[PDB]
Amino acid sequence: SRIEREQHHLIESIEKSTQYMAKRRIGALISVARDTGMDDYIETGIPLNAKISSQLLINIFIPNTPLHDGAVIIKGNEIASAASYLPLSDSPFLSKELGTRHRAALGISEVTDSITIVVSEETGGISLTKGGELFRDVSEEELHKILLKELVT
Ligand code: NA
Repeated sequence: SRIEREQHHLIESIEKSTQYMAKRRIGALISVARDTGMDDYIETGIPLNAKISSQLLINIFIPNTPLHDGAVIIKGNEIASAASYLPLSDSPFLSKELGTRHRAALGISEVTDSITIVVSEETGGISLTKGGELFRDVSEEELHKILLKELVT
């Protein structure tokens, strides 16, 4: 039950935090590492190695705070780092309305098998990137279905 409880708790933490930040137009960028190691990007951020919670994710992305300027990276059972760097995609197909967070989430999805969640600070929509593809402005049910299928083993 250990592995499943942690993965479900991760999904619930992402859902609750993203809902909180989308309601307040708080920009967020959360990348969940999988098979492809993301240690190179983890080292670019502030190390946390913290237990996963929605409360911590919310506190990290509060605007104009030391931990918010960058991406959160989740590795296994922990929030590995915050304010981490993610590479900007070169793709000209990404819409110009989308900001730097979507391009960074797209960029990391092109070079890793990670699942990255984006909360737009301009629109409040939640977006997903995976394998160089973008799911823009997903609903609560769509986000729940995608996270369950991808993050639960
Ligand atoms: Na486009």
